[PDB]
Order: sequence, then structure tokens, then C-alpha cells
Amino acid sequence: AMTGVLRPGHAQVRVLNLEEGIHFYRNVLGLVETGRDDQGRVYFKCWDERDHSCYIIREADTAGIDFFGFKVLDKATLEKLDADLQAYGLTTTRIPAGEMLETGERVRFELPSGHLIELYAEKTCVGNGISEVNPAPWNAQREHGIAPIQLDHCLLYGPNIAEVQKIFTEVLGFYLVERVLSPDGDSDMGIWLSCSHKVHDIAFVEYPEKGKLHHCSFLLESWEQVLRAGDIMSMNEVNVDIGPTRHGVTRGCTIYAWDPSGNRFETFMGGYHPYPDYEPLSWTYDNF
Amino acid sequence: AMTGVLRPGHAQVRVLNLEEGIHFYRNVLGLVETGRDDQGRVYFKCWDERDHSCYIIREADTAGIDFFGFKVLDKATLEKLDADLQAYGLTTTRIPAGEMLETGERVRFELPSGHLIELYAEKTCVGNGISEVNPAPWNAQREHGIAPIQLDHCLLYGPNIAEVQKIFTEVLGFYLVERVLSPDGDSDMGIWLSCSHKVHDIAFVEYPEKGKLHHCSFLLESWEQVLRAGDIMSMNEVNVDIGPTRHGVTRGCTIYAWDPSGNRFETFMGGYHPYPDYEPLSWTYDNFAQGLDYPQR
Amino acid sequence: AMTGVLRPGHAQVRVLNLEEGIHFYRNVLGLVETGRDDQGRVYFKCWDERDHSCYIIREADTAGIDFFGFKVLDKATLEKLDADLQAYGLTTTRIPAGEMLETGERVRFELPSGHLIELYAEKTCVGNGISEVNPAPWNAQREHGIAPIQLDHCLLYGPNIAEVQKIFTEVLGFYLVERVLSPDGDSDMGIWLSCSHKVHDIAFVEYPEKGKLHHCSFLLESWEQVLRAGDIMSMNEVNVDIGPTRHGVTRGCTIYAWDPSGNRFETFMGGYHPYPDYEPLSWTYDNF
Amino acid sequence: AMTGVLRPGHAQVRVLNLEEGIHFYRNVLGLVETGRDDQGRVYFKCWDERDHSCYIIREADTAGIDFFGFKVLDKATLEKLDADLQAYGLTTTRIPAGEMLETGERVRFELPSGHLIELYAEKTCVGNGISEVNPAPWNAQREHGIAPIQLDHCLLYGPNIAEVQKIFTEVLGFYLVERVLSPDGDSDMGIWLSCSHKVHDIAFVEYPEKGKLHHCSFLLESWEQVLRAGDIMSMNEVNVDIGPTRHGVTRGCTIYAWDPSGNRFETFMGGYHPYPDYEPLSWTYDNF
Ligand SMILES: [Fe+2]
Ligand SMILES: [Fe+2]
Ligand SMILES: [Fe+2]
Ligand SMILES: [Fe+2]
Repeated sequence: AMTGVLRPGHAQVRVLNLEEGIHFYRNVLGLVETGRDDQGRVYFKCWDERDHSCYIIREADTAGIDFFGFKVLDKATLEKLDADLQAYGLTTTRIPAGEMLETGERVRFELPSGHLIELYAEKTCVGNGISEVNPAPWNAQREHGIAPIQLDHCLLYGPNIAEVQKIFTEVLGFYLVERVLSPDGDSDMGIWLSCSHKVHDIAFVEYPEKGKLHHCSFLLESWEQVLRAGDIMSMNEVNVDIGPTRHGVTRGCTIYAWDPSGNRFETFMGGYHPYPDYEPLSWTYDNF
Repeated sequence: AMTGVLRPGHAQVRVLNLEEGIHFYRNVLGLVETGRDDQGRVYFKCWDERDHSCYIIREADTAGIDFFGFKVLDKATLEKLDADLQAYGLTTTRIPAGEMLETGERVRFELPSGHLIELYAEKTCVGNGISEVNPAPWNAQREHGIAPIQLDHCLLYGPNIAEVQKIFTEVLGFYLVERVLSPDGDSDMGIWLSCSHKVHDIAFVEYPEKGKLHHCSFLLESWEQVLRAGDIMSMNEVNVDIGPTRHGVTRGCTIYAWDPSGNRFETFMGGYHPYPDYEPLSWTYDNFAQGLDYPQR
Repeated sequence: AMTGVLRPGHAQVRVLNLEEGIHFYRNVLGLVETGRDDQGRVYFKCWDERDHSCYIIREADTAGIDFFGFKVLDKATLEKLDADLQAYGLTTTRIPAGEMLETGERVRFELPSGHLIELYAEKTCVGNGISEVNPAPWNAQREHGIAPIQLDHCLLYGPNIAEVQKIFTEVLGFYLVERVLSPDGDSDMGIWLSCSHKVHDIAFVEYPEKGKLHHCSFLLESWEQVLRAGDIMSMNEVNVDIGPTRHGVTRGCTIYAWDPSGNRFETFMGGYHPYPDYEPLSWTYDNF
Repeated sequence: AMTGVLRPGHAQVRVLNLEEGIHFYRNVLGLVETGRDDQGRVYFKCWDERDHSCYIIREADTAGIDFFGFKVLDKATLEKLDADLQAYGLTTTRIPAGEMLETGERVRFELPSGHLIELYAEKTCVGNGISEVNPAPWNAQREHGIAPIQLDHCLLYGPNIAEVQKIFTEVLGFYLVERVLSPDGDSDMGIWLSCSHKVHDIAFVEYPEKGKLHHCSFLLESWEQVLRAGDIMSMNEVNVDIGPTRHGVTRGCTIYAWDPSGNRFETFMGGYHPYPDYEPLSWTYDNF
């Protein structure tokens, strides 16, 4: 069974120019817009997902991530984790239900790396636009823009990664799948964490600047859809970070590109299938 | 967090001839031979898996599946599941550790459909043939035969699927992802169950005969690998049931082929990502009647 | 250099319902419509080709093919082929320019198999919808329906293959790439002919009835696109002959499907790269 | 039909060390070793080609290309071609048959760009290691190393591209498919020439030094086989130049890597289907 924290639920990013962000994400990446709220944010979800949002856009003075939340099994599991997080030593805040459109209340806290993380149990299930009975074999959203299948994860840059990991593995029920060993002596300079059987649901890399966003990732269906996302990136003059390639760490076949506002995002596919009884894989710092 | 029942752990299948059985599986299917015991069972595992075995072959007079087992999180989860299966009403058998090469003890029990299912917490980790430090994405093994990535599931034919469903969802922590609705006077004619975020770890289709194994399934990296297995099956004059195709009742692109003994197997890739909070999808009987899992055809 | 007969240029097929055949080819197959003449024929071209047309549909009381034409290098070449065909003994018919929209004059003759074949040197180049300067690798057109890349060939059914092989090899400048051997008593049941370095530009199979059309063929980019074609066909209730599969006698990974009128067509990719100096491959009858 | 110059026949390149070259091309690139003569050259051909060789390496003081030969339709075409070169103002050397293993006489000349070009009509057809009757659906050779399907072309660096262009399109019956403009006072900083219906069998870029080799290219089956070439390269610790990506000029999805001696080679796939009746595509200097 999949219990406790189930999967990445949503990332709310900051954009410099709303209209430019709404067009980029809706028409280039191919996310499906589900709503806009009186606070100025626009709600987006991957076409094949079932919940109302997985990526929220918001205008502000700088690029970067406001926060990253995960959906948990149920409301009981929400209070339980709230209590454990507190018991651990973190100050928990409770954003009331509805503060976000179609979203129940969420338990928020801040990590030693300085990132804002959320936990919620309820969020509307608008579905994927396909019938629940004999779902058709083909659908048009599938090909609107890049059109990724799900918010896969995010990679964060922050200072106290060790304290970070203990929180996730000792309290949130994640496990280390991959890690990058320090140049020497000691710790991990990068950690890939999973709360399921995916290579990872979130990853953290050691860095001084607190709360920095490296990237939010979207899973694609094949290597060819990655080449395709590449072509669509050029057609739309999207600044690309690292063209299509393989990731030693994760084995992901990916493309790193930039938002019109500087936020790095990723469209990849590939990876093995780890489970909680697995020992993590490690990479020497010189190979990182 | 992945808890309780984790994943398909092994299937023990019956081959009419042990020798030709080892060649096909290791040379055509591409599974990795990992050991052979006193009873003369020969063990295999997909190259990318980490545990000693996922597929065990035993010589016999009849083809089919002896049993199908799931790996559970830990010893404590195992004793608990054993306990809950008792409390629900099923009788439990306890197989001693070592009875299977490199495996801890397992909890066995028969379903109302007749198939024997097993649960275990321990099985030796032998690795995936690749270094644990600075690992490459693959090695020569990925190109030995079809070389599937993992034992994905199995589909079984049995008489009391409504009860099997209850057992798997209420006791074992599985959830329904998809089903085939009754011809009209509704009920369920087929069920696809997941204990993870996979479309299904196991499936059952209503059927008179008890203990029927429709097929065991192995996951391939991509659609091209599926095309490649088809070329490999052709070359080895393997008897293919239904060539590469868009499955249907599961979104998988697959090939159903036969064992030299008559055991059907599946090489496929693709699927969506369901989670425990999702509601299942449904297929109307007529639609299903056109599918690959229909008792007829 | 590619000389004489260059490539399949057009196929004219009969449909029982004009407007019902139009929606299908433009929306299911995804061909691009380029025009409609007074005879009530409508023209199509794969999106990546440059010529005004490659497939023409005419309303008639019976399905099948009217003719199949090949484009040749130039007028000189066309007049030469015209003479050469007659010197072999074949009666030649000359169709005037503009008889077909945007098409120059063609040379038409009938084979022993009962099919009509055409040669033409001129047809307006309308382009592939992409610019001539700094062209992108593709555009929206590539994802409208199946959207094949080119009219690849056709397979014809007819009675005098031996003589048909003769004409193509000795008059038209083609060569045998592959052949299916007759049961034991050796002659040729099937014939795959090339006038380029493609596995084949046309193919014939010995059959007692004359002028029969087995299928016109359309090329896709990848196995992934063949799989996609299968999905689009399923979504549109297209009657599929034989599902996605690896055809031995060509290596192509294809799908045979049916037009709403009964005209079979194929979408496939793959094969090898043969040349005029290569000896042909052979298949035994049973294997066939 | 394919007449005149059919396709790229062979490339002889120099390797600082025979043994390491023999290992790389045989076991990493996956070329099939066909032979070795008394001058110290070892011979290779792609597994799927049919002729005895497409790539010949020699131990020398430097790394570059000695010569690159094109196969022609027949002997008459060879004499024909040689005579027109001379009538063009090019002296031609005549290498006697046998000189190169399993290879007949060959016409050789030099381009104004300093490179040596060969033309030949005969080379022993060894086959592709698969039967000529009921060819197997696949062989183990197909997965031995990267294992390209054919010597697709080569790109040369040298001066006076304009001169070379004209020899090719005016004497060898090649034609321009794509060009790269110069900033202004427009001439071609780069040209892509085809003598078939391939995007190109050869290309040249304006360079001060003459006789330079930029890279020899090998064709792959699909976008996934390239990613695979990527992985195999990494596994063998081969230095990769420009990671897997979409080209633009040719549309080819490729990866450039280096020889254990410095020669750049390529393994790609993809591209359209041009013919001699097509007008070349153009790229402004800014994109190049
Ligand atoms: Fe990532
Ligand atoms: Fe299955
Ligand atoms: Fe065909
Ligand atoms: Fe190239």
C-alpha cells in the first residue's frame, strides 16, 4: 500500500510577468489551467493527473519557489504527521481550507535549508478529461504543447541537508534512494528522496544560499517525447539549460530549460523502480 | 511511503520439461539464473531487480502456476498480515525459511478462486549486476534476450472474484484501479488491483475453473523494447498469442506469448500512475469482450 | 544521382462517398488538402512533401484505384520514357496538362496486371508548410491526425507479374529488391521493386483478377508514431486490417487499415537502404 | 533510378595507434572488421551494409582523413565520370584494382578544399551476415556495440567551398539540399550535398586549412538508438563532443564523439526526403 505522504501535490512558483507566464505554461509546457483566484494566482495541472492543481503561478518581484506541497493518504494521516512534525521540533502552521482554490487545509512548516513545505489531505478531483467508462484510446490534450503527465518532483538548493534528510526519513516516511558523497569526510552533498517507488519525489543539494529552487520536474511518456519537448522549446525560443541527455544520478533522460522568468523546469523520463527495502546508490563527489 | 504489501515477489510456474525450460527463460526471455535447489527448482530474476528471484520453474505433469508471492515491508508487517488473514477467515500455512533458496518464511493461503498466494519479508538481495557506487544505466544484461526489468504482475482466472477483491482490499491493503462491469445485471467480471502506484500488481477475471493462470507479466523499458521482443520471439520460433498491441483494459503496449510448456507470459511497457485516493475506471462487458483478457478468443 | 523515374507521385482512388472520404483523409490520416477541381476530385499531400498532391479521391460507384503515377526528373526524361515504353510494345496514352489540378501532362499506360500507371515531370511545388529559410523541424501539421510524411508506395494485385517485372526493370529503370518465391515450382509470386534506394516504390502480387489494389502506403517517422497511428484509428472506429506488427518481407513495422470505402491503406516505418547494385532477397512461399 | 554516383563508399582515416583503433571501432562503434592487408590497414563495414568496406583505418603520425571514396553505378559510369573531371580541369590519378583489399580500380582527384576524393565501380559484396532467403527477423550483430547501419556521409573543412560545390553539382550530379549563408556579401559558409534522396551524402564548410576532416557519419535506426549510443560511449569512457541533440540544419538527431586518436565521428538518425527537383533550404548566418 501507499500510505503516509503519497506524492508531490503542488509547487507554487513566482513569475515576473503573469501574462507571459500564463501563456508559457499553458501553451508551451502544455499544463492545463484549472482556475484563477482573487489573489492573482493561476492554477495549473498536468493533463493526465486527476487533482485540480500541481503548479501555481504568481506575480512578484523575483523568480523562485514560494513553497512545495505533498498530498497525504487521508485527514487522519494529516493530523498524525502534523503532530509528529511538531514532536520533532518544527513549528507547524495550518493554512485554512480554501486559502487555495479547491484545496483543503494544509500543514505548513519550514526546513533548515530554508524551504517552505506543505502537507494536505484534500484537493478536488476534476479528473483528466477522459471518460470513467471505456476511456478513449486517444485524447487531444495529450498533444497540446509539451503536455507532461504529472508533477514528478523538485530539486532544492539549501544549507542544512543532513537535518533535511532526517526530517524526511524519520518523520515523513521517505527513504534515501540516491546520494552524492561529500568531496571528503562526511556527508552527503546531494540527496534524492522517495516516498513511494519512484526514483525520487524530491531532492536536496548542499548550498549556502537558503531556500533556492533548482527545478520542478514534469514526467514525460518516452525518450521521443523528450526530443519533441526539445523541438517545441526551440520553436518557442525557450532558453534551454541542458539539451536532451541522460542523468547519471537517477538515469533520467532529460532536458533542463528556463521559464520566461528564470525558473528552471524539467521534462524527463526514465529511471529504475526502487522500494523501501532497498539500499541507496551513491556517487563520488568528483563524478557529481 | 510504500508500506504493508510492497510488490510482486515471485511466481512459481510449472514446466513440462525442465531443460528446455531453462534455455527459453534465460536465453529468450532474458531472465537471470540465480540458483538451483535440491527439489530441482531453477530460480531467476529480472536483471534490474535486486532480490535473488522473481520467477521459479518446476518440472511437472501439468503447466500452470504453483503459487504467487508478494514481498512485504518487514517481519512485523508479515506477522500482522498473517494475523489479519486469520481474523478475516482464511486459513494460513507457514512455509519455513530456507524452504526456498535465499528466502525467509512465507505465509501461504488459498483464495476463493483457488490460487495460492504467499507473503514474505525476507529474500536475499543479490543486486542488479551493476556497481552500487557510480552505477551505469545498464550493462550487457539489458541486451541478453528480451531482458525484462521486473516481474510486474500476473492475471488469474478464478470463480469468486467478488470475495477475492474483498480479501485484497480489506485485508491486504490493495485498491481497485480498474474493472470490467457485468454484462448488465452488474457485478464484476474482472478486476485489476494495486498495492502501489502501479496500474496493477495483480488481476483477476471471473472463471469456472479454479487456479487458472492466464499469464505472468514482465515490464520492458519502452515501446521499442516491446518491438524488439517481438523480433526476438519470431527468431526463436516462439509461439505468440497476440502480437504487439495497444492492450486496452490497462493502456499498456504488449505482447502475449507462450512458454514451451504452455505458460503464457507478457512483455509490455506503459501505463498511467494511479494512487490510493483515485476512483477506479470501468469497462463495459462488450468492450471487454473485444479485449485480450476475454476468456474467449 | 536520382534519375529517370524518381518517386511515387500520386495515387487516385475511388471512394463511395466524397465528403465522407474527405473528413477521413484530412482528419484521420491527416493529409493536407490542396484543392478541388470541376470533376469533383479533391487533392491531398502529406505535410512534409512539397508537391501539390500525392493522393486524389474521386467519388465513384466502386472502391479501388484508378491510376498510380510516378514523377520523373524532367520533360526530356518523360518524352524518353514515353518512347521507350512504346518501343517495348506498350500502347501509350497522353493526358494533357491541367487535366489534373496543378499537374503537367502525363504519360499513361496499362500493365498486363490491369493497373494504370502514369509518369509526369511537372507538378506545382507548394511546399511543406515550413519556411525555406531557417526552417523548423516540423509544425502543428505533423500532429493533425496520423499525418504521414510521404506517399511511400502501393502494392497492386494482378495477373501478369512476370511481364510486369520486365517492364519496370527493363523500361522504367527499377530493380528487384525482394521477391516471394512460388510454391516449390519456382517463379515469382510477389515482387517488390525500387527506382531509388528505398526497399520499394511499388509492389505486385500475382492474382487472377486485374487492376486490384491491395494498398497505398504512407510513411511514419517512428515505431512510436505507428503506435500513435493505432490509437488514432481506434479512437475513430477505423476498421483495422492487421494491427501494428513487424512485416518480414520488408522489415517495416506497419498497420493495415481500411478507408471508409474499403480501400486499404498502410502506415509504417523502417526497412533498410538498398541500391541498384544489390542482389534481391527472397522468401519461400510457405514462409510467405 | 539511382545512376551515376550512388553513395558514400569508404573513408580511410589515420589512427595514432592501430590496436586502440581496432578495439574502438570493432567493440565500441560496432563496425564489423572485414580485413587487413600488407600495408597495415584494417578494414571495416557496417553490419547491415553489403560491400566489403566503408571505413579503413591506418596507423600514422597524425589524425585525419587520407581519402573518401564514392561508389558509382558501373564501369562505364566510372570512365564517363573520370573523363568529365579532366574535361573540367582536374587531374585524376588512377589507383589500380587490388591496391585496396577486395576493391577494384578507382579514380582519384583533389578538391580545391584540399581533400582527396575517390570514385569506384567495384568492391566485393560480402553481404550483411544474414541469409538471402527468409532473412532472420534480427541478428546479434545489431546489438554489438553502437552498431550503425551504414556510412551515411562525411563533413569536410577546407577552402574555396564555392569551387567544390560546382564540381559536385556540375560534374558528379550531386545537388544542394541545404546551405548556410555568410554574414553578408552572401556566399556559402557551408553546403550540404546529396547524390541521392538522402539529406546529404556529403557536406563542406569554408575553412582556411585544407584537407581537414570534421567528422565521418554513421546512421542509426531511431532516436532511442542514439541515446543508447550515448550510454555505450559513456560506459566505454569515450569523450563526447556535443551531447545528443536536434541539429536543425538536416534535422538530424545526433551525437558527436571522438576517436581514441582524435577523429570526430557521428551516430545520428532522422531527416526529410529530398529529391533533385527540390530547391535547397537556407539558414542565415546568425543561426549557424
Ligand atoms: Fe529532476
Ligand atoms: Fe498483464
Ligand atoms: Fe506496403
Ligand atoms: Fe553529419
